[PDB]
Amino acid sequence: MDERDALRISREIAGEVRKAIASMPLRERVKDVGMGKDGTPTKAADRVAEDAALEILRKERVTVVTEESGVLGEGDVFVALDPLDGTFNATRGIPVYSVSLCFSYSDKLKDAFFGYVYNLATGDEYYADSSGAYRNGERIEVSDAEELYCNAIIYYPDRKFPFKRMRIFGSAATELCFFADGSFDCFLDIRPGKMLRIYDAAAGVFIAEKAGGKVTELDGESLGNKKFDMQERLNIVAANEKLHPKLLELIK
Amino acid sequence: MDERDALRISREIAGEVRKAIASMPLRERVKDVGMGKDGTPTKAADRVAEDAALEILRKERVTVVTEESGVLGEGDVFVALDPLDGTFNATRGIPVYSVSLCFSYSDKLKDAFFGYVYNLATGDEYYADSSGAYRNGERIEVSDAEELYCNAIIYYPDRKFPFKRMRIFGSAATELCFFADGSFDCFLDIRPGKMLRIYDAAAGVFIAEKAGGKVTELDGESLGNKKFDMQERLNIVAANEKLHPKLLELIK
Ligand SMILES: N[C@@H](CC(=O)O)C(=O)O
Ligand SMILES: N[C@@H](CC(=O)O)C(=O)O
Ligand SMILES: N[C@@H](CC(=O)O)C(=O)O
Ligand SMILES: N[C@@H](CC(=O)O)C(=O)O
Ligand SMILES: N[C@@H](CC(=O)O)C(=O)O
Ligand SMILES: N[C@@H](CC(=O)O)C(=O)O
Ligand SMILES: N[C@@H](CC(=O)O)C(=O)O
Ligand SMILES: N[C@@H](CC(=O)O)C(=O)O
Ligand SMILES: N[C@@H](CC(=O)O)C(=O)O
Ligand SMILES: N[C@@H](CC(=O)O)C(=O)O
Ligand SMILES: [Mg+2]
Ligand SMILES: [Mg+2]
Repeated sequence: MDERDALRISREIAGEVRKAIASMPLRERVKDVGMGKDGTPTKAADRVAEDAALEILRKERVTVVTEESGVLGEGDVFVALDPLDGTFNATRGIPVYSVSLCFSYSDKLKDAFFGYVYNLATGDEYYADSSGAYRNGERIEVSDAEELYCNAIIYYPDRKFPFKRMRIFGSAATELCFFADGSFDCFLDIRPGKMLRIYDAAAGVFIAEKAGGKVTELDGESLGNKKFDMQERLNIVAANEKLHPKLLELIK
Repeated sequence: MDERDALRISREIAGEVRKAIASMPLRERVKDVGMGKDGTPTKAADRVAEDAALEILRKERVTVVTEESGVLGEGDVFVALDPLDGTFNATRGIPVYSVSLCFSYSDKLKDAFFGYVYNLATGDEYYADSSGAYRNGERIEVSDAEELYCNAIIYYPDRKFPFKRMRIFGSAATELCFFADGSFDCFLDIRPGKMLRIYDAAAGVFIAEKAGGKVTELDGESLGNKKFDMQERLNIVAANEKLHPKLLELIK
């Protein structure tokens, strides 16, 4: 499997997940249908999204790591799949939610070869491969902001902060792309519980890095050894190379 | 002028603003075009929006209070107009932004008779009159949540908080509607600088109250004597009757 195959698979999935969710009324979407393997409830929207995705991934030699059904398959290529990221928004008709796919040649983030976040409400498509990062077919990159007085997405502000703006949209996979294309200047998830899971962030990270972002754990350690499993957890500090160290110091 | 005229006018305005913005590329939207009367830059998107609105409102015996052009007209009915709320998102292409109109029989909020917030990205329409509050022609009401462990929209969290979720979308007018239809359990703007302006909040406030929400100033003070002018600033605590007092004590 290569970055071209991945793009093809990722798009086929996006189309199906899009249809499935778009035809589903909010009263249907919001219903609890079971306990996800992640240890949180699967909403009817989650299950519908995941089924459409797994139907397609089933035909590839991959091991799938996915929120609701957990680890599936035996393949050598690993896929961190968030079938629906921002479910809470989706169940309320707030148009920030996505399907996220990160493809890796091992069970570690360092071997990623393809990242893909499709906005299910806007049809916006973000991906990155060896040729860089894209928003709807156009090369994107991160902002060149060097000042803490910038536009930040942050989970969660718990003290006074120097930022010009703070936003929290509820879809890390999508918001990481907002940072990737420069819409925002940095992305922080510094929650002490360490809540983010591999499928939430993997693609977002990969795309942000290809867009020139420096993306690291709370203390600046590499995300390379983050595992494609259900136990993995993440904090994230992501910004351009110059703003990044300033953020690291800001949160000590 | 009554509540029906208001709805008719608001819908006419919404159609024009929505068509104007949808045809406008992001690279055009984001351009600074002048300094607004509020003391912040007018973006090209702001101007296109405001001109569309004013072309329709100028045919009415109203005094208009609007972000970019300021106080206009001589009429006895006052209209707080945010021609584009969430401009930052709109320039981004992030689908949370609205046109907001609140109509009053004086220059104070207490004499409001109509509230209208239209999401320009989704086509969602929120309004309220003497018959209650609506999202897309359906009656809405606020959630009955009694616990601080709830879903909050809050500008800005500056300490540790007991909330289940925190969201900040960048359009107070729209987020006030999210609270109004119960998508969220409360809306808080507790920014010490007192940043909200009359046209950001008036319509949303009116709609929330009609949906059953209790909406006050930082100290439980009434919003009734808030002025339809450029000098007015607001903080907001908005939740149902039960949850509201708890939030009040939480933020002392
Ligand atoms: N995923 C898109 C295709 C694309 O992104 O170009 C679809 O709806 O089929
Ligand atoms: N947005 C909620 C839950 C969800 O989106 O499914 C959260 O993880 O905080
Ligand atoms: N998924 C959310 C839904 C809500 O808070 O309304 C929960 O844990 O309850
Ligand atoms: N999730 C919403 C987005 C919107 O309100 O446009 C829906 O398509 O139902
Ligand atoms: N209007 C905003 C835009 C931005 O922050 O990039 C400003 O203060 O510059
Ligand atoms: N707020 C969400 C964001 C996401 O699901 O990506 C979370 O805590 O996981
Ligand atoms: N403003 C809407 C009218 C409506 O809300 O029914 C439109 O553009 O058609
Ligand atoms: N006024 C918004 C951004 C904008 O719409 O210009 C903020 O400062 O958060
Ligand atoms: N603001 C965006 C909305 C969206 O992406 O759906 C646009 O009109 O391009
Ligand atoms: N989020 C707010 C920012 C402000 O008014 O200061 C708004 O644009 O409605
Ligand atoms: Mg779950
Ligand atoms: Mg302005």
